[PDB]
Amino acid sequence: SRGMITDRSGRPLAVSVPSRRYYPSGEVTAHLIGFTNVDSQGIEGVEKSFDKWLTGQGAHNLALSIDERLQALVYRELNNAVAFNKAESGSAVLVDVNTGEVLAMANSPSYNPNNFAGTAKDTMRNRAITDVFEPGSTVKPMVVMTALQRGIVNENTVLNTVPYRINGHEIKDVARYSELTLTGVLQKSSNVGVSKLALAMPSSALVDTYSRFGLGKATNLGLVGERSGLYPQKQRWSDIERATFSFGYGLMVTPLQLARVYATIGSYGIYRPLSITKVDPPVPGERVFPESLVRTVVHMMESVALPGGGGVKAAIKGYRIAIKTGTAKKVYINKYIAYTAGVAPASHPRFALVVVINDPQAGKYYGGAVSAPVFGAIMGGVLRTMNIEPDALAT
Amino acid sequence: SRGMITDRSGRPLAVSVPSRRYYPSGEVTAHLIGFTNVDSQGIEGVEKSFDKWLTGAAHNLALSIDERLQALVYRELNNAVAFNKAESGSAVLVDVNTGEVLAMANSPSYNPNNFAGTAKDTMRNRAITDVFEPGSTVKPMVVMTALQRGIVNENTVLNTVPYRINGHEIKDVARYSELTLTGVLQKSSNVGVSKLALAMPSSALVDTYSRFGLGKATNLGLVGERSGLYPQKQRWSDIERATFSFGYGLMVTPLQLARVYATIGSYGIYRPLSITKVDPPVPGERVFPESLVRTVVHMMESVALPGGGGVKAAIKGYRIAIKTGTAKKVGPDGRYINKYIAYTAGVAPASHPRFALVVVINDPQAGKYYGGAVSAPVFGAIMGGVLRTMNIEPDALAT
Ligand SMILES: *C(=O)[C@@H](NC(=O)/C(=N\OC1(C(=O)O)CC1)c1csc(N)n1)C(C)(C)NOS(=O)(=O)O
Ligand SMILES: *C(=O)[C@@H](NC(=O)/C(=N\OC1(C(=O)O)CC1)c1csc(N)n1)C(C)(C)NOS(=O)(=O)O
Repeated sequence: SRGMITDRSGRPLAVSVPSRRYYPSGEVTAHLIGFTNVDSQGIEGVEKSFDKWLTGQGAHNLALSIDERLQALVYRELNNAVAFNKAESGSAVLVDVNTGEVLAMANSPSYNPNNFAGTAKDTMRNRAITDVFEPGSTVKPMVVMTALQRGIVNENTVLNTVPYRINGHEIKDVARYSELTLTGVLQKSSNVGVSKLALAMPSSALVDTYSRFGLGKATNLGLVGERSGLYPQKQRWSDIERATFSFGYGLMVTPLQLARVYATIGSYGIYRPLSITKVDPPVPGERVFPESLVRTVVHMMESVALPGGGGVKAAIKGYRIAIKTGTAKKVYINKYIAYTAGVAPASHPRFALVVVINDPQAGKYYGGAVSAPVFGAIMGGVLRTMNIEPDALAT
Repeated sequence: SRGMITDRSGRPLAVSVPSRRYYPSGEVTAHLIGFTNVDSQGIEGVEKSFDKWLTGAAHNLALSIDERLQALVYRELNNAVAFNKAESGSAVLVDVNTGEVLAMANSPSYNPNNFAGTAKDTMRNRAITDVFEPGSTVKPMVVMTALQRGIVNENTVLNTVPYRINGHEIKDVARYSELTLTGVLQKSSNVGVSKLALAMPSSALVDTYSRFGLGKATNLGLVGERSGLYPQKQRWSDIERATFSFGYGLMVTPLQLARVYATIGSYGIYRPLSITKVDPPVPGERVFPESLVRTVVHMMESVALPGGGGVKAAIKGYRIAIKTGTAKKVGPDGRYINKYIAYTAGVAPASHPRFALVVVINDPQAGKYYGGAVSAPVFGAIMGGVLRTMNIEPDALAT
């Protein structure tokens, strides 16, 4: 008599069979759904967080925000990229930018909850809500928004981007560019450009912006192990600290937290609470940042996926996409977190997606190289499955 | 440098990327497709079988597989193996009209994008390397043979009371004093089929099973493909003749069993199997009279209807003609052991079969083991998925 867990259209994701739980999508949705005791008590995932409701104490089924179609194609691309790259793990989160609904939440490696007794404990725990990594360059769109808002730069400002040092600390870019446009700063992911941008604003500037986009804040899905990251509450910020903050050092985020950042970008500055339950719209959320300013930086982000930008391998024929790649050293070692985060379609964003691939060991590790292809594969599938009409005008 | 392997509609299943081999369906199609070594040479599955073709131009290769069908087959099978705590499972789906293998899946699987140290025994393609005794899945051929020889007619009632011959007990799961010929299949009456077999020469059933391809090579060219264990005895004891009629004394691969049921589905037309896309007309050869097979296919519908052992395979809106099976496994000392193979084999839709499906679950250990309890729900979920995906018009008629 246990409540049946379904996706947002009623597709069964956990069901009692005459009694035993059966999970029809098995390892595709294992971390989110969780599993139960022999007492049919929930001990992981939604099975645990909604156990009282599942027991009927509060018909008592549960329709998640998940779309199983999207969950399956997300898992397929993610799991096989983690294998192909000999990575420790990967996480992918897709969010509806209008509603805050988690449309997909996948991790690799996964396990089969229909028979989990032998699975390694660490494999069982979800990584999209418990793993915390430094976000790296995925914060630079928030840097650019801040600098514009504070009028320290203008839409077409050209920045000098030659490298330099703060107190002996060398600030350099992947490739050397004398100068870059504001767009170019994002397009080439210029640590110099962002660092110079940060150095002309108080230390509080970026600390406010990142929080407004939800970094350092709880995700509030109510899932066990859910994690809020570490976020800097330093009273005084050092010049090196002030500069490395503009490209993802000194704070730590879960994949879910990052997905919410990009859902707030996608909505042009409306912060919406995440949900794992199907949401009946509208959801008002909070206007955390001016729409015109976010709108402008979203357009600048399209250059990341065009020739010349670092995430061009995420390009999808027919659709504008506004993305940002990242690469972060793990804690420092010669092992890396490969990031691609983005919204689509860029003309009117519907979906925010983050792809995080942890410790790729197949010879390649740069975000644009490792997870940008996966972003394009996933988001291309999402756009088709959701009948989104193409975005790119023939030229 | 290396051709692409695709499904029958061009979906990529093995692709070279700048280079390295990548498998977009990963573990879903692992056993069939196989993998390459470091120097991009195939060493398992299609990658090896077609290695020369794939690497003069490097040609792409369109399998008969439909990735949509492969995925839903693997989904049901893999979760059923896990749920049942089974050693393994195999599922094969064959196009009744062409012989094309539309899906071929096993569980447990592995990810060919990183086959690091997965057990050798997880990486072999059990659909073609596992041999099990087919048990009651052979029974439709017994009835066909008995009808052809005129020892029974379509409406004969058989005494199915339990009896012992030469010290061996012949008994049904449930006891029934008598059964129609349809009842014999509906209830899977060892008693009934044993009496049909004993009224015929030993060569009768040996010949029929062979005409449906048992004991014959499957000929896919895949590494490790097996042909089974098939009797070549001149002399048969009465007990051997009887147990042969409920599937003792021979061992088949899941693939071989699927060809049997494809041959049932075509109403007696035997067709070579194919894992490459075929240009559609495949005439095959008639091996048994159409009317007789048609008659037994209708009889087989009772297996999925109230009173039949495979009722849990029922699919709303579609007629299906199936046979369940449960066989004692032969242990490592050559004697039967307390472990089982759970079978369900069948064709759909029963009005005009298009698909043959076999589901084989090896050693379920979660409290159930009979084919009707273990494999039949899996057959139903898979085939219902197949019929919908292929846009088959419902055949069920409201009553
Ligand atoms: C943006 O992510 C930015 N990343 C960095 O500066 C970091 N590491 O880069 C190094 C690497 O070899 O990958 C160490 C040089 C970084 C920030 S926080 C953290 N824990 N590690 C660069 C590399 C400029 N662009 O990354 S990209 O994917 O946009 O190309
Ligand atoms: C048909 O498969 C028939 N099965 C048998 O006679 C066999 N074993 O039956 C036993 C069991 O496991 O229940 C051992 C008593 C058999 C044939 S060949 C082989 N190696 N083992 C029945 C009993 C009718 N199967 O039940 S069914 O409803 O699945 O058809």
